[PDB]
Amino acid sequence: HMIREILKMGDPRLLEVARPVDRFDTPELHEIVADMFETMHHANGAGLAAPQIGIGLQIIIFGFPPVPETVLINPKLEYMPPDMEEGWEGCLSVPGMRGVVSRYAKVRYSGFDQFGAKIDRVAEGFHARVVQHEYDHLIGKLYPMRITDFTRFGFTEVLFP
Ligand SMILES: CCCCC[C@H](CC(=O)NO)C(=O)N[C@H](C(=O)N1CCC[C@H]1CO)C(C)C
Ligand SMILES: [Fe+2]
Repeated sequence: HMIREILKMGDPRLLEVARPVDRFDTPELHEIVADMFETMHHANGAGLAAPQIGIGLQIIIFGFPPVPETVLINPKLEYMPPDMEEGWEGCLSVPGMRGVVSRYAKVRYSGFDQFGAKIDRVAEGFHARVVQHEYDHLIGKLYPMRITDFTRFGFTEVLFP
């Protein structure tokens, strides 16, 4: 549909807590989802959250072990301790950088698609990492807030030439 501007870290809209979607299968919600996919694809992103395009709603999309192409609305996550994994992340809202972030190796997630149909899955590894990363956007968190080792945070061009 249309490519929307991705907000950058420092924008206070990225720090807010997103509100739930109350009505499903509306033209307005279908446009949002279409806008998010075009904006995501345009950036070669593996996920996107509505607050990143300035829409303060609990909507995430992802899909790039194939990660299934998914619209997840009003997500509920369950973290599965104690197995954590470190890995490199970047964010379309933190352009130019990468940092190592510890994530749960496995999570459960549920919610609804844009039609209101239920979604309910257990995810592992990169799939689970993407879901955690996008969920964080809905609660005001960007991945530098999760970093504990800032010697492993820097510019992509320097870390991975
Ligand atoms: C990895 C967990 C985060 C996934 C989502 C982000 C996109 C984003 O900002 N979503 O909110 C992404 O695709 N990031 C990519 C990313 O971090 N990648 C791409 C695959 C490997 C990894 C970098 O090591 C690039 C495009 C910056
Ligand atoms: Fe992000």
